[PDB]
Amino acid sequence: KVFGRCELAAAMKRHGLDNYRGYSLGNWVCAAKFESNFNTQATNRNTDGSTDYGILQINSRWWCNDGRTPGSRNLCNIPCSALLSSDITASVNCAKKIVSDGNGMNAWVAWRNRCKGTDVQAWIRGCRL
Repeated sequence: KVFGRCELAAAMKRHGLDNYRGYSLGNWVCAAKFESNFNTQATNRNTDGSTDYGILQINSRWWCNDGRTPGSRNLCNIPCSALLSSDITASVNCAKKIVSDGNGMNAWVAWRNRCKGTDVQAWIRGCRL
């Protein structure tokens, strides 16, 4: 499923991400934008041979099990394929574990390089939340 900007903002707000650990909603919407262009089905292979999955490109090196990433963990305790559902619940749950892991949203290189230090609240502008 490909979300609208405000459609994703509102689902992410419903699921508790607005200001989770101090990261306003616009941060999460900006991350989704540059990770997956709002597409729950997005997949991309990393150089180390892990793969990233879903709306927030959550990676199989640490967070989920894809059955093919040697020397990896599954700290979110889920199949990576669960991150590709039109229901964003598992993505959201697993991102709350990720963003509490000590590096915050810096865990997402794309947030660090694309969203960090920008006017991220522009990503929820005009949205009914």
